[PDB]
Amino acid sequence: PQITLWKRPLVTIKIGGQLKEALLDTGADDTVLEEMNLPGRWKPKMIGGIGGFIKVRQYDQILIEICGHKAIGTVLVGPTPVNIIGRNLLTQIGCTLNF
Amino acid sequence: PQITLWKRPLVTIKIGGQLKEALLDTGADDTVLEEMNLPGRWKPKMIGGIGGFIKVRQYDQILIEICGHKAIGTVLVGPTPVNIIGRNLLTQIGCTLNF
Ligand SMILES: CCOP(=O)(COc1ccc(C[C@H](NC(=O)O[C@H]2CO[C@H]3OCC[C@H]32)[C@H](O)CN(CC(C)C)S(=O)(=O)c2ccc3ncsc3c2)cc1)OCC
Repeated sequence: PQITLWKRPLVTIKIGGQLKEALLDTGADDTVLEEMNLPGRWKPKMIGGIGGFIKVRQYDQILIEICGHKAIGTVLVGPTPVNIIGRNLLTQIGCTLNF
Repeated sequence: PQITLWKRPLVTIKIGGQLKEALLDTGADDTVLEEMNLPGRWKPKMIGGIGGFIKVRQYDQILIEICGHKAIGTVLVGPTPVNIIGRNLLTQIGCTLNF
C-alpha cells in the first residue's frame, strides 16, 4: 500500500508467533525490537543511535511477517524505546520512498 | 523520485543558505540537524532515541529545500551523528512509503 507520513508509520508484525506493533523506519539500518523471548540461538551485539550505544541480542535468520509480507533476516532485541523495522527487512518486502 | 533502501536514503538539502546531506527518516517525528549557527530565536529541547537523549535547539518556520522540493517547519539543531529529515518535513514534500 501507499503509506503517508502525517501519523507515525506503525504496522502490525508477527514474530515468534506473536503480534506486535512496529515502526517502519527508513533511518534504521537494522531492525530492533523491545525485550521479548525469541526461540533460537543469539549473540551479544552493540548498536548505536541518536543518544549512544545499547547492548542487544542478535538473532539471525528469523521469520517475521510485516502486514502479511514475509521477511527472514536479522532481528536485534534490546532496550529500544520502540519496535523499529529497519532497511534490512524493508528491502525484503519491497519498500521504497517516493515523492 | 523513487528511492530504494539498499543503501542509507541520503539526499542533498539546502538550509540556511548551505548545502548538506541528510537522511530521509520515516522513523523520526521531527527533523534534527548537525550543529550550525542559524540566526534567530530558539528554544531548548531534549529528544530521545536509542541510547538516550540529546539536548537540541528548536528553531521554528525554517525553510529547507529537499531535492528541489521545498518545506517549512521546525528544525532541531544539536550534536546528532547525522542530519535527519523527519515526518514533519517529509509530509510537506509529499513523501510516502510504498510496498
Ligand atoms: C555516525 C553514526 O553514529 P551511530 O552509529 C548513530 O547514527 C544514527 C542515529 C539516529 C538515526 C535515526 C534513527 N535510527 C536508529 O536509531 O537506527 C538504529 C538502528 O539501526 C541502526 O542504523 C542506524 C542506527 C541504528 C531513527 O531512524 C530515528 N530515531 C527514532 C527511532 C524511533 C529510534 S532518532 O534518530 O532516535 C529520532 C529522530 C527525530 C526525533 N524527534 C523526536 S524524537 C526523535 C528521535 C540514524 C543513525 O552511533 C553513534 C553513537
